[PDB]
Amino acid sequence: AAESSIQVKNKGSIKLSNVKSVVNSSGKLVITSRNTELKLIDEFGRTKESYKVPYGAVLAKGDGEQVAGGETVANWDPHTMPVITEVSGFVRFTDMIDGQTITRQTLSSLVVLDSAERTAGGKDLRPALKIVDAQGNDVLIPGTDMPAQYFLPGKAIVQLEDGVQISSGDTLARIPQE
Ligand code: NA
Ligand code: NA
Repeated sequence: AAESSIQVKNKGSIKLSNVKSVVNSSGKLVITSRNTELKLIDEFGRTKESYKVPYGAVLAKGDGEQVAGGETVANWDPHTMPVITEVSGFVRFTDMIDGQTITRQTLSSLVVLDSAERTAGGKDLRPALKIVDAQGNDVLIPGTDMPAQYFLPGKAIVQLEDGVQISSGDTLARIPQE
C-alpha cells in the first residue's frame, strides 16, 4: 500500500517534472509519462519531499496545487503496470483470437499468450488494441504520425470489450509485475 502511493508529510505545493497527464473516463488524472518526478515544495521553490512517480499513476492533486500534511497525492497499482491510450476514440481488437494469441482467464479477463504458448499461425500474429474514431478511422498518437495501435506484450491482461468507447488516459491492458 505504502510502496504504491505517496502521502506527503507536510503542507506544500505539488511540483511535477517531466510530466504528461490526462483525465480519463473514470475521472482520474493519470500520468502518461515515464520519468516523472513529484516534489513537495514551499511557495518559494524549496524542496520538502521528492519522489519518482511511475507511468500510469493517478494524481489527486495536479502540478501547482497546495496540499496539507497527511494528504495522499498519488496512487498506483503495486502489482501491475498499465498500457494507457493517449487518445480517445473506440477500441478495436486486432489479431486477438482465443486459443491462438489470447486465452480467457478468471471476474474474467483476456490474457495475451506469450510467443511460446501460441499455435503455428499465432506466432506470426501480434495482438493489439487499436483506437479508432466513431466511423472506424484510424486515430493518430498526438505528436506523431504514428497510429494509436497498442500492441500487447505476453501476459498482458485485457478487460475491455471490442468496439467500446474509450477516453485518453484509460488503461488498455495491465502487465503483471512483482
Ligand atoms: Na497504490
Ligand atoms: Na481523457
